[PDB]
Amino acid sequence: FDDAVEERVINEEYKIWKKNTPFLYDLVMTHALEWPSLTAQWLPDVTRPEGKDFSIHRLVLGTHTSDEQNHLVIASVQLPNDDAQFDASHYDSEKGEFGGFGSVSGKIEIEIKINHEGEVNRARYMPQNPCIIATKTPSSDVLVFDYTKHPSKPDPSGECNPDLRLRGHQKEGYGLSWNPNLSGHLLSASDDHTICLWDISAVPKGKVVDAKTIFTGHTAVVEDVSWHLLHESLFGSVADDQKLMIWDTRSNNTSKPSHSVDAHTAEVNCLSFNPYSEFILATGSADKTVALWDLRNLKLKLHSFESHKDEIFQVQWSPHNETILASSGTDRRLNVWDLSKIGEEQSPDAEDGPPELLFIHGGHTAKISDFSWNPNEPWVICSVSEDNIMQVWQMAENIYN
Repeated sequence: FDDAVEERVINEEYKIWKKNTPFLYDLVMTHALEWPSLTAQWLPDVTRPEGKDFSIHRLVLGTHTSDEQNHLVIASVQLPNDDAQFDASHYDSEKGEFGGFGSVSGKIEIEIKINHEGEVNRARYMPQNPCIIATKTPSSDVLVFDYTKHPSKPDPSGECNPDLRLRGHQKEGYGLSWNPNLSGHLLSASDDHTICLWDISAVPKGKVVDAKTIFTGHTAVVEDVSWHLLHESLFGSVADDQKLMIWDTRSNNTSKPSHSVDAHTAEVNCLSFNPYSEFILATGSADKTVALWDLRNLKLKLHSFESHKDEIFQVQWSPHNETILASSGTDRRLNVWDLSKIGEEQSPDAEDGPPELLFIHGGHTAKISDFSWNPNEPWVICSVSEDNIMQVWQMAENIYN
């Protein structure tokens, strides 16, 4: 009855959102996936076909089906060039400006499906070799696939043939981070209260690899883990114990972190290190806030970003803009924040949120599971929801510029 009453309100608000998209966006593409993806990550490569008004980008996706046909998925996405005529095809519209037919929108196509054992909790590519993808599986195993050592047609036998099997966990999780400074150093967060580290740099890629180190500082489900982008020894973890922990791999004590902070009034689901500001990171929580942190003084939260109406599961810094970050979760909203606007006055403009809230994306009518900033096209985001919708979108230049 409350899922029934919510559903009708959602539809009210979605109709109004579709109304306003030309005003709020420079790009909106919607694609219904065969199955919901729990995960999204842009691959770093773009190809710009010599003669065309679009470039080809790729996404790491996964499936979430309770049948036995789960796939790790690579999809292609055509996006307009910086040099290209702005028209109605940017809003999934083939209407000509002067009647008749205008232009086709960019295409979204499945390039590769690889048999996967259970749903794909999360999938991340290795920075030093984006052909290598790690996955979180319900089994508690982390799987590694080189997607170039597999057919693009999935094996009809239904067998999963991962290039490596990473042991060390007793339960599933979501958190997964590759060390961008030490090739093949992988962290994983688990419902078993532990963080596993593997070094696959030496191993020949179908054997089983045991965890090099297991970190036991948390007393509850570890939700997320992330390496520092500059300091090869430093990583953060967040957990259902409401703690942000900062770890140093040089320490011999794997039971106690370098720093432990009481970060939130509920579970901490996600963290992200600022790729331009080496002291700065953000955490997202079931307390419906994003917290801003300074590694130099973790006693004191710098800021609390408030506007979400439900649990936050993902937070990600803009790869292009040091003041820009985004968050998503169970309220079916993706908020874009500008920390440069903190403390500004506004024209009660002030009625509909704090000044550091740059943009609310209301495109999704189901819970958002994951999202990825396009690293090659500023302000493009891919977001995926539990209903199977994938959206590739870009707020209007006038909103940021």
